[PDB]
Amino acid sequence: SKATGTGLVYVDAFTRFHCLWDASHPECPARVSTVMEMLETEGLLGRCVQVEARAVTEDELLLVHTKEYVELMKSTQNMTEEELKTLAEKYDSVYLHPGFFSSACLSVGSVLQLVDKVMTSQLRNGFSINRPPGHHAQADKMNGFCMFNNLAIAARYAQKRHRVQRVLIVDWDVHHGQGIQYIFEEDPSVLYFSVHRYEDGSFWPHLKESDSSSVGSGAGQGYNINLPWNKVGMESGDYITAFQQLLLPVAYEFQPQLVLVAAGFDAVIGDPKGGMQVSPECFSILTHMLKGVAQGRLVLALEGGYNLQSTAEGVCASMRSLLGDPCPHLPSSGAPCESALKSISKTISDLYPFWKSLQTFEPITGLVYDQRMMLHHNMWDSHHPELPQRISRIFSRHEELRLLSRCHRIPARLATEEELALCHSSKHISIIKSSEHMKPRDLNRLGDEYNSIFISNESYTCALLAAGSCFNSAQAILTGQVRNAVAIVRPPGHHAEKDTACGFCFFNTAALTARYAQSITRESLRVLIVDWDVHHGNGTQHIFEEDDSVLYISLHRYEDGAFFPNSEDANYDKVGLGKGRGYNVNIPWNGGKMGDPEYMAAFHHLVMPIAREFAPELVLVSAGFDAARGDPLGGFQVTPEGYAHLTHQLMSLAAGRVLIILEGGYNLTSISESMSMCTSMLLGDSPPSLDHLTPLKTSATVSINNVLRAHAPFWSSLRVNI
Ligand SMILES: CCCCN(Cc1ccc(C(=O)NO)cc1)C(=O)Nc1ccccc1
Ligand SMILES: CCCCN(Cc1ccc(C(=O)NO)cc1)C(=O)Nc1ccccc1
Ligand SMILES: [Cl-]
Ligand SMILES: [K+]
Ligand SMILES: [K+]
Ligand SMILES: [K+]
Ligand SMILES: [K+]
Ligand SMILES: [Zn+2]
Ligand SMILES: [Zn+2]
Repeated sequence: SKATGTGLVYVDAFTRFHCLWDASHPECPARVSTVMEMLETEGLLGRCVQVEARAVTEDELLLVHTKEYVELMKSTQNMTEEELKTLAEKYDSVYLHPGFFSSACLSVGSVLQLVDKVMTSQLRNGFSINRPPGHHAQADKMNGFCMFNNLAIAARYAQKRHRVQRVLIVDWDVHHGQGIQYIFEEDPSVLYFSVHRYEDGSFWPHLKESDSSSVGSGAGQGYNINLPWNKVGMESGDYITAFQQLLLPVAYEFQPQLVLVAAGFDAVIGDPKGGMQVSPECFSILTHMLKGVAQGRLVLALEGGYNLQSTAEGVCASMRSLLGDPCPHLPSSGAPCESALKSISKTISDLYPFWKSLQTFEPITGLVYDQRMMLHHNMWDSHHPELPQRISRIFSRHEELRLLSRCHRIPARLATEEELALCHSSKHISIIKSSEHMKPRDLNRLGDEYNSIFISNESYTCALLAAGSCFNSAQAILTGQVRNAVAIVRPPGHHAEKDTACGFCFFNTAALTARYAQSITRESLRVLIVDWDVHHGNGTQHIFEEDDSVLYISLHRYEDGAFFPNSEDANYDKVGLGKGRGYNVNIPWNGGKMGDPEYMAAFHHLVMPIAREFAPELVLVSAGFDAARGDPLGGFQVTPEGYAHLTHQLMSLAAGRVLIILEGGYNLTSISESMSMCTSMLLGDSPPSLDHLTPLKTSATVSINNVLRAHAPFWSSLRVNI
């Protein structure tokens, strides 16, 4: 959706209650004022839209809590310290203050205010900097510093006031939000996900129902997901793997209309309560991942987090993601630990019968375009699909959708022969160069020496412009002129080999760009090449086959070698050679038409876990749009919204340094709409609606499992297969 702005709720009332009988109490006013001070210091506060708090009404509290409980809580405001202590002692880990009720009402109300702004598209997203927390509060009792269940009320409120059918509650606070679990235990309309320290019940709240076996009951069976950690010192790699392999597949199947986050920061490094080692930066990635599930409709509310600085950094990292700032560099490993893999696998097995998605297992944007690249043409067949108008139609669509004016225009330039020699033989360079002065008879003769190649006197210059345009784009990204970019270029490149032209490709644009990126930074710069063109990029695979500095990932229609380029080199068992073993990932599709379900599943279980463990410094996309719905050559059904979601996933890698390079794509409308959607994502627009992602075709399930088996010894994040 086209909503903009990040809401922030903060009122002085959030500091007007504290523990009267213990000055060392961790749940203190400084928690929220430290967060507010850092947001201001980091320049984040001034970038947010200030949203006023409001007091929750009795009717809204009654959506979750009993009348008797609400009346008892109301009466605490007139109590003495002695009366407050006597009542607090009746609950587990709770204090009371005469200002507690008033602040708790404004704490619930602040979330309802953000829910209103987000559900009416006044804002895209928001964060409530509230205290007291809420996720432990139950229908009739206080618990773990909570009086009212903020998010449980907000979810039921969203359903009643804004006609939301499905709400997803994600709880990344180090403790299990048993309050939320109990309230929605039998409710299929509210999916509750909690990741928490458990240690076989030895960690507070010491509940057997905090285990992965508690999947909900009655109509709500399968709608309660617990991810218990049974070892301390969990890191960002563990949280990110859990979101990739478990939460995202389920969330996409659930299709919520709203995402609510119980945003606790007690899992962050330095928290005295948590015992975990999660970097604050991890929360930027987690927040980014949640933007894709409800078309950006995302509300975060502060839960726990007791190290003042750690909590403030966690809030700042999440806020940066909500505002659309590029994802940060992750300071730790992209690989999960064995204990985390064990917990993720157990949760997957416990929720497996309820979710088809789990049943698979056995910033500035640059734009480059030059109309001169239209000069390359087929003089013998004017209807040949690799049309000059492919690039002009894509460019026109960017102008119609007003994307062009939002981009920084990067000039096209010719690649030099020295730059072509980064990937190609001097013999191949000279043969293509010679075509510039050839008569039509000689151009026909030369084209026939290759597999699927047409040449004109303008072909060599167009191929130099396609390569040079991508080098200028990679240079703009790596020198900080832009964060990411799109290259509307032709002829394509991924079929071109070191010593030969092939399948409409003269020079390997993506391969040359990866080597060029390395020549302007360092030889070992980690480059990820994601090739989503419907055909296997045979040339790219071969160029980097023995290389561990360039990870090549291709998704392609294979059909047991019956589809172009018709070689067994495209099969899943081709994992690379020598030090490059594990750095060549082929995802071959067999048995007809694939679409968004299969592509999203391949990204959740293969592309994203491998890419995150590789930790690229630059992401290149060999973006052919010939797997698109309507393509005359591909026969596939990837929709423009499908491509937008794939682009969105890749943006959390390489601190957002993503270059989208045009490859194939032959339906002019399909490629114009698909590539425009990718640019829209790079620009930071909310991911669009994307329904019906299950069931997958049976043969796609076979393909994904074949890949997992081939790459599991190389990549730990794949060992989620028990
Ligand atoms: C012996 C119990 C171990 C865990 N807890 C309880 C607890 C409950 C909730 C949260 C929380 O993060 N709530 O949002 C943190 C700790 C505590 O240690 N709580 C505590 C209570 C009073 C003073 C200092 C600490
Ligand atoms: C017997 C060959 C079968 C595959 N090919 C060739 C081909 C090569 C490369 C690509 C491609 O997407 N290159 O970027 C697509 C098709 C074709 O079908 N090519 C074709 C040529 C003219 C008109 C219509 C289609
Ligand atoms: Cl020819
Ligand atoms: K939790
Ligand atoms: K539920
Ligand atoms: K491909
Ligand atoms: K490689
Ligand atoms: Zn907590
Ligand atoms: Zn192709």
